[PDB]
Amino acid sequence: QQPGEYCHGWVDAQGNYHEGFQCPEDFDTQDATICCGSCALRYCCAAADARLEQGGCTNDRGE
Repeated sequence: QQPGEYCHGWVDAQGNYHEGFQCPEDFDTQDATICCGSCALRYCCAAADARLEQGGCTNDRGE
């Protein structure tokens, strides 16, 4: 069973840092294995069409 994605920590458009987290989070549904959303608002979800390609985000420490 493949592990869920990780939402890396980021800073939002209001300048606030959000810590990263492994998907699904403890009180997420078990199918919420994808880091979804936008670079400024990342969250675990189950829908491939909502996946965030985090490698392209600029507002995190990642390559």
